[PDB]
Amino acid sequence: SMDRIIEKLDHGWWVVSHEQKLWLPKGELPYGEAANFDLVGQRALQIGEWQGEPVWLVQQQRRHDMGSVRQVIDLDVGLFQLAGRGVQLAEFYRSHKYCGYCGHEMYPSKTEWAMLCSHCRERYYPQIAPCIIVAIRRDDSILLAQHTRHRNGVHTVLAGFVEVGETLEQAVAREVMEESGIKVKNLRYVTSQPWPFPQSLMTAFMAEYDSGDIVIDPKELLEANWYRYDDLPLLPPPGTVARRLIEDTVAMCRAEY
Amino acid sequence: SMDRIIEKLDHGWWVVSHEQKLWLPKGELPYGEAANFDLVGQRALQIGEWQGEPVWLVQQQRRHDMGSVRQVIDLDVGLFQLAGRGVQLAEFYRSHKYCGYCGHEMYPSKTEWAMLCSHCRERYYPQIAPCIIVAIRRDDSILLAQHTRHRNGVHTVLAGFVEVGETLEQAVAREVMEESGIKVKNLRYVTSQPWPFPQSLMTAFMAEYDSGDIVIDPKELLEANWYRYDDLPLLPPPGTVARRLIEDTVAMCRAEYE
Ligand SMILES: NC(=O)c1ccc[n+]([C@@H]2O[C@H](COP(=O)([O-])OP(=O)(O)OC[C@H]3O[C@@H](n4cnc5c(N)ncnc54)[C@H](O)[C@@H]3O)[C@@H](O)[C@H]2O)c1
Ligand SMILES: NC(=O)c1ccc[n+]([C@@H]2O[C@H](COP(=O)([O-])OP(=O)(O)OC[C@H]3O[C@@H](n4cnc5c(N)ncnc54)[C@H](O)[C@@H]3O)[C@@H](O)[C@H]2O)c1
Ligand SMILES: [Zn+2]
Ligand SMILES: [Zn+2]
Repeated sequence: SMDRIIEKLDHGWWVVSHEQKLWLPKGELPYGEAANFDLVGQRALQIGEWQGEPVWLVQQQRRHDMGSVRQVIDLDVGLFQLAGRGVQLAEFYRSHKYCGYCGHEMYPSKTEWAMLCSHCRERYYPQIAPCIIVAIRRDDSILLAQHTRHRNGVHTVLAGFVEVGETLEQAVAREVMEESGIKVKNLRYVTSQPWPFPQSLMTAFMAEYDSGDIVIDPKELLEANWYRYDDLPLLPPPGTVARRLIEDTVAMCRAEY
Repeated sequence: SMDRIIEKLDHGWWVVSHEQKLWLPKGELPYGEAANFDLVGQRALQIGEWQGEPVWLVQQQRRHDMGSVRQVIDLDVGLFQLAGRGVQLAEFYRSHKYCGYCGHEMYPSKTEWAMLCSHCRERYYPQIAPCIIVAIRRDDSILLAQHTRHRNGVHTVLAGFVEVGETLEQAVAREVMEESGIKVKNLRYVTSQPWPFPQSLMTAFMAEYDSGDIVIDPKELLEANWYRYDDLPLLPPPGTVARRLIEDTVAMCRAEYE
């Protein structure tokens, strides 16, 4: 945990963020010495380190080239995760200018990433929202769906935020039943992924069909169907955990059929 | 979401919460009819259903018997999870009376559990803190530690909050490395469990010893060692994630060594 003024001798990867945006001059995550980005004398937070290079967060906005961290998703996974960290932390501090409990103004910790209240005894820590995402397998088929919320002509797997007081398993069961009306069996954890859009922690699952006919919630899904492994529609981009689930499923179907 | 004024014959379980506590008359969860608990004409929120009977949340404090939700942990998993949800929800609403962005007074969503601002478009959802917990295996042995944080003579597994921007995997490797100074491999997710103290979600993991020696920070642990599976010390009570992890680990050892 390092929170200080930037000197000429400071260098590395610079996450310059404001309101869920980051500064991408030339579509690049800023790299190099501080003076080369006019950051000398600017307050900054070291949010990590990638291959010897410190990753910094600067809470300011520029005039041009502000955009989504999704633009730099083709970088090393660890570096992308660190940039996402920058964006999330800036949005956290911005989200806690005032105390939710008593309405007084808050101030940063110096121990950790946290916002402490001057008046009352309350704290906040950056919010990570756990999410489930599951690829459901049926024999030689996988269930894929088009999403109502944002339309893209891409078919993908099922996802949803975990609720308070429920386990990941219950969250998969609940989300799947709510969206498609079917029941699954043989839940299988695969991996997890930080998804700063805005603040989700993905937990990825494989599952098999159990029973029920596909009955969709139109507020969430435009349509959903069983697609055989060999003849697939349009998939989410590689680099996302969704495509990865889809393709573990597919590779498995091929290998087994 | 459902949110109503309580009438004479409303019935079921009553999570009466305020400040990380719930009303536990004579040390049990209030069950029965509204009139029996003076809850008539009060705003309640249906937070779930258990065996047909609704589980309600009332945001008030009684003068006596306000305790920890862990006092009902040994009632079943579902009911305890719902009490946890009630307490956590109460804390959430209390934590978002004012908006952290602008400072104005927020309003509750009618469709979901959320706090909304009419001044700026921002909003908040209940905060769940992802937390890894890991049973580290080394052949027939499993790593057990004693915490300084609470000193009761119970040897349990390692755990730690997941950081912003890190995977569960990275979190396990990290916490293990900081607390014990050993490296792990072959992580296997076991299960998850909500843990309302105040508001975390445990992800239980098993790991195999890769390399390193036990070097601890005393700020976290009083001691830490390798215990063979059939010769265990005192463990956490049955009903916690920790004991499940340890028992499953021992079962695994049982499966590979006898
Ligand atoms: N491959 C991937 O990494 C991948 C794939 C798919 C979805 N995601 C992410 O998983 C999340 C889930 O997406 P979605 O399908 O539900 O659509 P979504 O992003 O629109 O969110 C769904 C709804 O749930 C609610 N919600 C938001 N935050 C919440 C919270 N913290 N707790 C409870 N409810 C909340 C909101 O009403 C939101 O409308 C999104 O961030 C999406 O960005 C990642
Ligand atoms: N059997 C079980 O289920 C079991 C077992 C062991 C520990 N736990 C729980 O796991 C949780 C965390 O593990 P712990 O023992 O290290 O907790 P801890 O509170 O003892 O230590 C974590 C530290 O990080 C801080 N912190 C609090 N919330 C945070 C957040 N959302 N993000 C980042 N930092 C935060 C805390 O102030 C604390 O100082 C605890 O709630 C604990 O009760 C459960
Ligand atoms: Zn306050
Ligand atoms: Zn506001």
